[PDB]
Amino acid sequence: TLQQQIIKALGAKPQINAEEEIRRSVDFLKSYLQTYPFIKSLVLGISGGQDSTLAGKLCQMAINELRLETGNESLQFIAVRLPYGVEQDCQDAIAFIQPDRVLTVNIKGAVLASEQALREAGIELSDFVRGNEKARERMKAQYSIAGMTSGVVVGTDHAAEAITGFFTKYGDGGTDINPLYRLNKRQGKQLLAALACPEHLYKEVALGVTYDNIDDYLEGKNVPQQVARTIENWYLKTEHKRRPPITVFDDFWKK
Repeated sequence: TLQQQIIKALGAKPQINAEEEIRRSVDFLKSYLQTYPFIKSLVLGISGGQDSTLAGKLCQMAINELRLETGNESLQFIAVRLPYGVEQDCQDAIAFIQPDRVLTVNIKGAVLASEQALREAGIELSDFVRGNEKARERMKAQYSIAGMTSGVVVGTDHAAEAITGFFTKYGDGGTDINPLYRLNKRQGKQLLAALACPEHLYKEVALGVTYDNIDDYLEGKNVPQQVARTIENWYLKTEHKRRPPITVFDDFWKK
């Protein structure tokens, strides 16, 4: 069936062991850095939300352990705040993560400059498109930081996000390594609880579809048709976001 097909493609499980999933993610990160010693830092955008908070914590843990185990003092996790102009959640998240370094980059300036250039070309942007322009400017900022700190960009993509395709292509979807991929929303909360994360930091979507509906679907449970049909529509429509650029050899988009 289609639902069973999505589950397999995203690697989602009905239930997970928090401790085990924390470990899988941390060792994954550690193993990656050890395989490429020229990499010295992990860069992640901090928004104050559940996903980046969990990802941030896992990154700092990987760096902390590597330092102790290898004595390499130059490794560092860099948390980046990317406000649009102008935040207690961010502050609380940072306090919980305790990153080696925090950078704040205001993207408003760049976005307005891009729009002015477009305006002079005769194109006025809509709020919808502007939202994507922001996500992409944040992607540029993180890659520029990574470019100057021998780092890789860490993403927060996970099962409950990948299924709906609700992320900007080459925006927040533009990353190097995604330690959360396979987990649904509630399972993310589970890991945060096991890490003793402040509660208010992790405790819907659209068209009357809630994360619970999405997670239930991802966990292999039965959900109302109207819900399951909407979820499956989003999936099929956003397949191009989960794949490399289309070439004459692809067929997933045919018919």
